[PDB]
Amino acid sequence: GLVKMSHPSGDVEACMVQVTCGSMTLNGLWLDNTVWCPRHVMCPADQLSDPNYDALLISMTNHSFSVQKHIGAPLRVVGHAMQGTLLKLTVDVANPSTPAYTFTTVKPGAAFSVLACYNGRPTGTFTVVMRPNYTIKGSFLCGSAGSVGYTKEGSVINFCYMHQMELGTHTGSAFDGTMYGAFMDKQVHQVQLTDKYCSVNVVAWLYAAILNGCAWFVKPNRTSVVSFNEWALANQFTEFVGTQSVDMLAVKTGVAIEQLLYAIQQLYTGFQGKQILGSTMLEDEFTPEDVNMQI
Amino acid sequence: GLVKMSHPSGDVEACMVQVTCGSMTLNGLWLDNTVWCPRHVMCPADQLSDPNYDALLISMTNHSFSVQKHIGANLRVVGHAMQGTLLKLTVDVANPSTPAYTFTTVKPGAAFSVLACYNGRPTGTFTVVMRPNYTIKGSFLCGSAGSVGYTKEGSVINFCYMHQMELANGTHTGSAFDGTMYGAFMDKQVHQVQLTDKYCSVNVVAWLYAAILNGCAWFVKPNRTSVVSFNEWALANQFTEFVGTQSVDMLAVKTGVAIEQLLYAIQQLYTGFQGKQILGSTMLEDEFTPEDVNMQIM
Repeated sequence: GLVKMSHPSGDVEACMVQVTCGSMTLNGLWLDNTVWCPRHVMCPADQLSDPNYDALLISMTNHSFSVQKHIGAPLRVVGHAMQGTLLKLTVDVANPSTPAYTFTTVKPGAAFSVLACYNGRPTGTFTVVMRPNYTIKGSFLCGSAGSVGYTKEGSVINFCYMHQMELGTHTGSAFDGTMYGAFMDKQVHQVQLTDKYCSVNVVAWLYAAILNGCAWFVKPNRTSVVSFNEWALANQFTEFVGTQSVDMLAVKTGVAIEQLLYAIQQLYTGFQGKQILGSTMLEDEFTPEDVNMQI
Repeated sequence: GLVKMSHPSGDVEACMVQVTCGSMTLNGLWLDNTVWCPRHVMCPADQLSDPNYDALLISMTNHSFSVQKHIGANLRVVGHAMQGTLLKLTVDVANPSTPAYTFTTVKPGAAFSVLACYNGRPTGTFTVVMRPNYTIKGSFLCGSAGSVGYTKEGSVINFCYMHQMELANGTHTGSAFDGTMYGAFMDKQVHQVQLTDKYCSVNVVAWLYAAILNGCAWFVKPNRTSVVSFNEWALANQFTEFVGTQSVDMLAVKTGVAIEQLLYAIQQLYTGFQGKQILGSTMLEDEFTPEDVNMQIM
């Protein structure tokens, strides 16, 4: 069946620390001699509504930050810099459990695993998709700022997300410092763009339905990619872009992408009765790589 | 929002090994000086249709078993014993990363975390609920036999599942670490009838409670069905017996709606939502527990 699958979180658990500055504490990511954490740890919650982060960074010394590791084996800060919405702290011990890793920005529709932590303590893991409005729908209580999202290729962890703020709608930074969707890290109200169904994932989900013998929705009728995308612009679906993973499902089932593009337009009008792989709505948080891997 | 949430798996990853017996290999779990694995590792491929686990265990010398740790920091096997559907292997090195743990059997409706592995290498983690027919809806591929399921209370790992087999389309069963298969399924490649599934009543109650908290209470009526009367109704309408918990009680407190009211609602909603919806669904959800709702909607 189709389960929400995350990467095993051991490699990332061994990198979580608690970062403290003033009365603010949160989670941080310890890679080699660097500890990454959200920069709003420097902001007293009284002034979190409008901070001047550069003035905040001037007023700080390496003594303004403390870093603690709770899990596993149990840091002095000798450097501090700011990189967009992240603090980049330098510590005097290299994390002896740093995994091979990269930094890459994920795109809307793509899935990654999240290690929710509190006070440097990993508490749970789940998978989210980067929404078209550059938010994610996960579970983030008070104190999970600095929790980390990632994918894994071979032995290489791709760190792609550090949690920053709740707008059950959440957003955060890539490890280059830039916020997903350009949201500001200040507790002012800000308007998010409209969310959309991720069309390539709905299509992968329907292929999964077909591979499990649930194909009542397949008709001979087709709509072209060109025409679907023109329809998508008016109905809050993303632009459909085919990939090799999608092609593999079309080959295995013998059902063409265009047949599913047409069925989406009908199923969006409403499921009739009637159910698909358990649910009464379209599912867009399983990727073609998900479906290929699991089925 | 309500999301499927697993425990961090690091503690359990550090315990996974690969166990080999002749031609066959699967995952094992390494705690102190013991390695647990499914006993069908002793049975050759062609002979699995029906094996005799005493004839197989007799033919076993200690070098019949080979154990490898691939993750982080080779283990010599010095004793072997069978317990239920599991093998209990003794090795001469104690796992220096053994966590505090227990061996508790889970009941239907309860949720736990699975660490899927292949040839001793973790590949993925997810969470399932034990179904009332003692199966689980997971994702296991070839080489995942011996993957381990667990909950975590504090820093204690409660190991509750070791994967044994695939039944019908994507339905799985395994054993508790006392050796007993969930639902008395048998570790032989023979057709096996599984009982019909049911809705997990206490989890449906949890989800209705999650509805009330997030604005959605159109189903709450003054009417009330008692537990004991719901359980007789459940016996005829594919629902499990309801058993309250302190967890459910805390939901009843912060919503002001009584368990019995939601038990009535379930009796009504079961026949149909009547062109209404609850959390954008038109079917009952029974895969979030009271504990799930409590910790995620606090």
